[PDB]
Amino acid sequence: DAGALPTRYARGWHCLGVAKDYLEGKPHGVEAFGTKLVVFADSHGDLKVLDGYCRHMGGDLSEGTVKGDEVACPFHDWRWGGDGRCKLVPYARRTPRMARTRSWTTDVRSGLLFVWHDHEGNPPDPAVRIPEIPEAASDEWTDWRWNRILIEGSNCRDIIDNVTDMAHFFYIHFGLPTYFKNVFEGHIASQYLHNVGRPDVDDLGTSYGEAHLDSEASYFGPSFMINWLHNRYGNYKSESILINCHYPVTQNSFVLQWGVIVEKPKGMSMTDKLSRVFTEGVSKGFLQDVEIWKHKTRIDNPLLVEEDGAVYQLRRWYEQFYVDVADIKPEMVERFEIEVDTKRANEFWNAEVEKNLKS
Amino acid sequence: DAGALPTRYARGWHCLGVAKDYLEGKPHGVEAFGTKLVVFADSHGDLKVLDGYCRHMGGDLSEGTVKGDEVACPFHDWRWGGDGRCKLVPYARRTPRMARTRSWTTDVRSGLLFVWHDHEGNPPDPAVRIPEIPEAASDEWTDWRWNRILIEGSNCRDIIDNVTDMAHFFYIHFGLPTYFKNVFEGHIASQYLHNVGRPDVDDLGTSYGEAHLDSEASYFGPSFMINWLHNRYGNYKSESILINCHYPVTQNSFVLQWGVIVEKPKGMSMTDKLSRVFTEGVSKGFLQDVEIWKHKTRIDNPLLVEEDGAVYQLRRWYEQFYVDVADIKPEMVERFEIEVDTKRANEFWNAEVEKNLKS
Amino acid sequence: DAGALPTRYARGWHCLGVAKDYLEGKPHGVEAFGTKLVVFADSHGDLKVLDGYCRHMGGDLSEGTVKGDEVACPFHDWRWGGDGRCKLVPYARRTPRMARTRSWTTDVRSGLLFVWHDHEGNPPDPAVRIPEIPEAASDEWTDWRWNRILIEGSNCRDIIDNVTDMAHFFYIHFGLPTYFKNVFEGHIASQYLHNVGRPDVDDLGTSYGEAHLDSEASYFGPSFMINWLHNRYGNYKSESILINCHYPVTQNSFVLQWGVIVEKPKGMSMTDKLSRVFTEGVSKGFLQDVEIWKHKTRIDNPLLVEEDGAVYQLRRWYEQFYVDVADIKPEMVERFEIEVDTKRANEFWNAEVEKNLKS
Ligand code: FES
Ligand code: FES
Ligand code: FES
Ligand SMILES: [Fe+2]
Ligand SMILES: [Fe+2]
Ligand SMILES: [Fe+2]
Ligand code: NA
Ligand code: NA
Ligand code: NA
Repeated sequence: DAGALPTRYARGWHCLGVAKDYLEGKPHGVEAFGTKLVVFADSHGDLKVLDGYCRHMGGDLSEGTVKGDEVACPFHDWRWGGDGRCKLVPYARRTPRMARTRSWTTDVRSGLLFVWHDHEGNPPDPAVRIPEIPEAASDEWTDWRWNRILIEGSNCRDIIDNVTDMAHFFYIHFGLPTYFKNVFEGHIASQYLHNVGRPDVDDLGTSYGEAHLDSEASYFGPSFMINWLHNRYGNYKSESILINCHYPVTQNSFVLQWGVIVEKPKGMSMTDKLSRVFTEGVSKGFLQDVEIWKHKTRIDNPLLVEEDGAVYQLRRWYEQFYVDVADIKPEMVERFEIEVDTKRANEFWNAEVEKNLKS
Repeated sequence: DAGALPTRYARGWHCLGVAKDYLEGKPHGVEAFGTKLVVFADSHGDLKVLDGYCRHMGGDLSEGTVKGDEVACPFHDWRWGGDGRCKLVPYARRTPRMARTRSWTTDVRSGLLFVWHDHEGNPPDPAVRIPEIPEAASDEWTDWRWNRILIEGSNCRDIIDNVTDMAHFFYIHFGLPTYFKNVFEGHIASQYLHNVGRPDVDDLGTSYGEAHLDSEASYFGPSFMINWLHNRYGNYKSESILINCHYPVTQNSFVLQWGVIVEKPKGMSMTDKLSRVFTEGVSKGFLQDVEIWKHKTRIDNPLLVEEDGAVYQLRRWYEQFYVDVADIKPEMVERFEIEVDTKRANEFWNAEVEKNLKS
Repeated sequence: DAGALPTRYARGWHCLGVAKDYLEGKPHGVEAFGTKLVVFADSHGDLKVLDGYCRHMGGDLSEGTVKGDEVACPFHDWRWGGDGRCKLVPYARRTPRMARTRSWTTDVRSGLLFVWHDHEGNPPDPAVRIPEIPEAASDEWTDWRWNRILIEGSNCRDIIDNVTDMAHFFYIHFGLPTYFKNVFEGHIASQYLHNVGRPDVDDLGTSYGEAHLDSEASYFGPSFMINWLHNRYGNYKSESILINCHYPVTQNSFVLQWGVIVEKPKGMSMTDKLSRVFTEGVSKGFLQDVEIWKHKTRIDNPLLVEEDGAVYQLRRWYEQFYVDVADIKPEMVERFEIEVDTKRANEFWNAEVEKNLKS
């Protein structure tokens, strides 16, 4: 190899997408966690998730209908509540007593739908709830532009390695990482970055390329990352938020999603034109990661240099989600920090940048 | 789960389709029973089935030719009789002596081709021969309109559960089952039905919907069902026969077939126009089952109500085909009958029908 | 069955195609031997092969670039020499010391690229080097017209059985084998053939069909065959060379390739017109084998007649490549010859040829 497959899917919150796309006003089928899931909303507009296959004789609940607070199976119309309780068998003398299917705990946060997953079958620790993003509810920000792809032939765990790599900021995103720090603690892993645009990549000048980016990116649990993007072109500031999230479909396939909201420029003219530019731009930055992730294997026992930083400590952090809560080791979870020195690399890269535009 | 896969394919007769489609005058390839099969007719027009792969060096006999009473392998022209005997190697000094491949016992019944399958390798019990349908040879009836699909991702055993379910007649076929009885005995499982058209499903009236259907449906062995359809619209009677049959390709894929013949209306004008309407109509009734079967799992340990009827007894009946003939249990095979009470359901359903057209 | 899958890929030289197609001047991805391979040339134009996945964090080297004598990984630009040595990590203070990936020994012979494979991980025995074909470097011959297909659902070992079969020359290639001899010795298996065109296959005459073909075909190791084709139409001689070669992708899939060069006719008129006819013609002869190979299984325990010749001795020869060099048995490798008597078959076939054109 590199790498024996996980035997479970990770314990945590997984984002299924934009909440308003699961509300129309039918059930939705999602394949996830090696099964099929049914997603549907209440008569109160509250979102529920169940095993997708009817416990009676196997009808696909996602092919059925919402009737009041229950999804009705397409086959014989039995009625399943968001808590999994069989509420009614319409034509029967006696609805089964205290029957239920598996229900999944759900959370709507920042206009996004999350489901909880735990192999051990325990409910969500309140301590690991996904944070609200205030700007998702601001009329001063755009609303989620959201994308999703299916990646086959790898495990979702392959993509989290990005948290820890300073050097790809140059080769993949075409900037110069001038500051690089990782923090792991509890259920959160973070990356803090200062990045400068490269002069040799067509937005130079001189005196007219020169974006500076300050980035904080955090994983809140195993699968969901918020990235706060503050960049500048001199004195022109722009603010954005990129969501990088995934959920496993299989141990060899997963859905990768990304969303972007931007602080609307005031403005102007509508000003939608310029927000599309800001959005498509963060989107293209994400898509440069996808190109790599799409054509790469995971390396279980990597050849590492000092500049790799905290690769092992990050993999140790991520293990916590795959062990029973009772088996979590201090060192998975205790505060770890590392600043990666980017000064030699930056002098090498500036030399290569210089070398390139001397032509 | 629901359900550990069978380790054998069922012992019995399996229909391969309309006999006249296997007669033209070449061999035919069929994948079935986890292998490849070759089908071909005699110089007497008698139909034979063999393992499809030549015992010499593996040529695909279905890619070859019929020469007299033998199929000639495309590779080196060896000649295989319908009983599996190597009859000739044309260029050789000495044809192998008492060499053979596996041959499959065949039956042409009602213009349909059947092959026999038994894991134990024993020949067909005469007691289980598939019955003749006289109307398949009547010029007073239409001839087989026949359809076939490949279902991937399930086992063929999933579809036989339909024999025992009264309630889908309402939700799936949009009628009201007014009488419902099952009989299992020997190698045959039967369903007897009286069904009334629903007023809320656009053929009402009042006084102008109102079909009454009397249905007898029997499985003759594991895979082949004849359904006798007698319905009325007042005094206008119509007669039809639906064949529901399948054969396994793999333990996770099978071919589902259906054929319909109708009693031709006298007539009239040709009268082909009206026979097409009668045929397409039974066909669409079958296709409503297919929609369910296409998007459903089998439930091995189902949540059952009283109205489910004889679900366990039917699964016990079907087991007989998967055990060695010597291991068949009395209770698989002894006469079992159940009438399912449809009176409460029918009052519930009439209320819902009433509720619907009050709008 | 027929046949338990090999547990290794064969020890020997495998042809990857025309060397000039791997030189342009980027790396190439090839799937082979159950992995992914990267192919690239030097700054000296010398061709190298490595494991395709970067040992750092798994980037696909075939998606990267050639920089001097090394392929640069697309992910972080590490630099890998044709011998597998990590030569530089560009941005790092310290390149890893004495780090390497797996490199594959390479050979350019007759304008074709070969890679060496050995489960035991030993280098190429000089004794088994693939011979030069002088005519591949002659301006009196055409240059490689080359074709490649992917065969899924079989093992590459299935096709080598052709070496030993006289009778397919009639049924598959439509000629009459008048002389047939096999020689196995060491790492080489050979077929010597005299073939006459069939009168009943539209190039008769009389006095105007009547090609005579003298053929020598040799496997040099497990996967690569040169076939020298000398045929005549009376006094008009033509010379060609067909390469039949393959490499395994998986134990159930492989790439089959074929190339043809012809002695250019002098000439004439350009004379390219006639060389295309000669080439397309050998190509179509090869393609008649492919039709069989595409629709056939391997038979592990075949029903054989005397006319089958040395089927077992050929399979025993081929075993050598699948055992450890230390475990090769005398009888795999010692000189074996057999002439197959084609006289009775030829009288049978002439009778059938006669029978056919009497119509
Ligand atoms: S299968 Fe769901 S109601 Fe019967
Ligand atoms: S493979 Fe069937 S005749 Fe040789
Ligand atoms: S993955 Fe190849 S250089 Fe890092
Ligand atoms: Fe990135
Ligand atoms: Fe039905
Ligand atoms: Fe051949
Ligand atoms: Na790093
Ligand atoms: Na029922
Ligand atoms: Na032979």
